[PDB]
Amino acid sequence: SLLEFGKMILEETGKLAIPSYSSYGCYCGWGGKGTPKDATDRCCFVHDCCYGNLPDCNPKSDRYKYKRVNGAIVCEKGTSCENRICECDKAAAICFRQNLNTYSKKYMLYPDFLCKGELKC
Ligand SMILES: O=C(O)Cc1ccccc1Nc1c(Cl)cccc1Cl
Repeated sequence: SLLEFGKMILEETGKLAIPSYSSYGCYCGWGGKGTPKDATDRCCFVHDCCYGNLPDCNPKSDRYKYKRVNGAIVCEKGTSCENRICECDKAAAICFRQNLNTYSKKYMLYPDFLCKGELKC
């Protein structure tokens, strides 16, 4: 659930989901359209796509359980949705951590009209 994802984000990046990644680029936080502005934005695009593979699940609200083995993220067994949701978020966190070096504040609160074009998952 959104509640777990943000905590995962924070642990991973030292940054707070809101407002650091809640309105970043064209896909972080609301997704929809356009060309991902950068690596961080790309993580969100993939992440939206990931959630997209689970039409019959509820990513924002279904809670899952996970643990850290030394500093690794390990999703604990739950319902199938729960397991695939977790794998989706885990990927996004690692991705964020992997591009923190190019995170740019000029993409915070990015305006909608500056996101043109569809991109397929
Ligand atoms: O992919 C992301 O960076 C995050 C993301 C994607 C889809 C929907 C919500 C969020 N984030 C989000 C979070 Cl992480 C907390 C509170 C409110 C919102 Cl809208």
